[PDB]
Amino acid sequence: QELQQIHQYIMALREEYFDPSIVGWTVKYYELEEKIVSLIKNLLVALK
Repeated sequence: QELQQIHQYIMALREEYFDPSIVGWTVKYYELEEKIVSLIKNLLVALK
């Protein structure tokens, strides 16, 4: 469960203190981050 909190914290920083040139370019990065977070969470679930 803590992985989602960490992922949300990381994603929010991209906009909290920065103003990226175009917003649409951030969402692709967020999707890739979600891919990786899903991988890690899948491993964690499989352990049990």
